[PDB]
Formats: sequence, structure tokens, C-alpha cells
Amino acid sequence: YMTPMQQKLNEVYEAVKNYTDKRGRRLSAIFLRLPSRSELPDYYLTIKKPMDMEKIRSHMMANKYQDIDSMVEDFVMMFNNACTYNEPESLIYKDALVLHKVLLETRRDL
Ligand SMILES: Nc1nnc(-c2ccccc2O)cc1N1CC[NH2+]CC1
Repeated sequence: YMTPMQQKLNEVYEAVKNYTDKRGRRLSAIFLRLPSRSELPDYYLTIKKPMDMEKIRSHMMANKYQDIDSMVEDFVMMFNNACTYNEPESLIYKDALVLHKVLLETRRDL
């Protein structure tokens, strides 16, 4: 069984994962797993602390987050990373902005 804190962390995680735009697209999809270092080596020269949602979920399911802010900080790092690597005109950049706002609104509601 999972702790109440794990259940709250999961509610925040699922809110980001499952958010859909007006067309029904989950903006989380590209963030679930980073490209490999072999695939995209220059990402890892620009981004000093890589993060994706696979990492966050396994940490949460390993009962390692002591509170909600610790998870939020990892999401914020991931979205900051996406917006550092990609240009502001790009779709991934814009998706990261929206999901960062979704994250904060979810934390406020909970
Ligand atoms: N351009 C990209 N930027 N960022 C990510 C990315 C993925 C997960 C977590 C954080 C991230 O920043 C992925 C990207 N692409 C995937 C598709 N193939 C081209 C590279």
C-alpha cells in the first residue's frame, strides 16, 4: 500500500501526465523519457542535470519524495531544461511552459 503522501504525489504526477489541450493531446508525451546520450549527445552538453518523467515516477513509487515541493522541483528542472535546449518558437518549449503552469496550479489546488 502507498502512503498518503505517495497518494498526494501521485495526484500531482497524474495531473501533469494526463493534462490534455483542447485537441485531446497529452502534452506530457515527449517528456516521459529523455533521448539517450548516444541519440542526442548535444542535449547533455547543454543540460547539466537531466530529468524526465520516468525518473520522477520511479522516485515517487520508491517512496523517496518526502514532500510535494521536492517533486515539483524536479518537474521544474525538467521543464527548465526543455526550455533551455529548445528555442522559444518550438512546440516542445511551448508544451513545457503550459505543463509548468499546470504543475503550479495543481500544487495550489492541493
Ligand atoms: N528536443 C527535445 N528536447 N527535450 C526533450 C526532453 C525529453 C524529456 C525530458 C526533457 C526534455 O527536455 C526531448 C527532445 N526531443 C525528443 C524527440 N527527438 C528530438 C529531441
